Amino acid sequence: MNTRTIYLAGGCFWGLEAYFQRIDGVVDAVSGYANGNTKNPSYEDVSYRHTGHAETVKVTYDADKLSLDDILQYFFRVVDPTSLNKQGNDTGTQYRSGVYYTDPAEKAVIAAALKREQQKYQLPLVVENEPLKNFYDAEEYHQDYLIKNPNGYCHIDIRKADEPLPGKT
Repeated sequence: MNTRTIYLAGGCFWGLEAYFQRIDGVVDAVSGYANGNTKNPSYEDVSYRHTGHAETVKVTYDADKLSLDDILQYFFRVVDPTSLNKQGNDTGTQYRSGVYYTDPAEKAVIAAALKREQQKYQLPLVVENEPLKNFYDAEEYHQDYLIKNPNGYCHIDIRKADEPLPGKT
C-alpha cells in the first residue's frame, strides 16, 4: 500500500482521532502534541505548562484512495477554521487549528485548500499552515479514546465522515 501522512490540529484530539478513524482510506490516526517548545511533553505539560504544543492527530492515509486534498476537506467539515486558540469552549494554544506538513510541496496544497475554504467563510480563517516542527505521541491512555470511552467528550460531529466527497460514493 502507498501511504502518506499529514498532521491535523483541530481541537481536542479525542474527537478528531475518532473522526478520521472511521473514514475509508485512513490507515491510522495517532493523537499527539505538535509544534511545541519542549520535548517529550506529557498531557499535563501541554494542558497546564504552556509548552506551545497543539493537540494534533497524525493521520496516515492510502495515497491510492485519498488525496491530501480529500483529507483536508474531511478536516474542514468538523473544525471551526475561524476561531483563534480555541475550538468552542476548549480554550488555549493547545487547541489551535492547523495543518503541518513533512513535505514542503504540500504547503501549496494546504494554502490552496484554505483559500477555497475561505471562499465560503465571512470571517477570516486562522488555520496554521506550517512545517511539522516536532511531534510526540500522546500517552496510550489517549489513543483510541472514544473507542474505549464510548461516552467520553467529543466536540466533533463524527457522522459527518459518512458523507462522500465530490466525485465519490
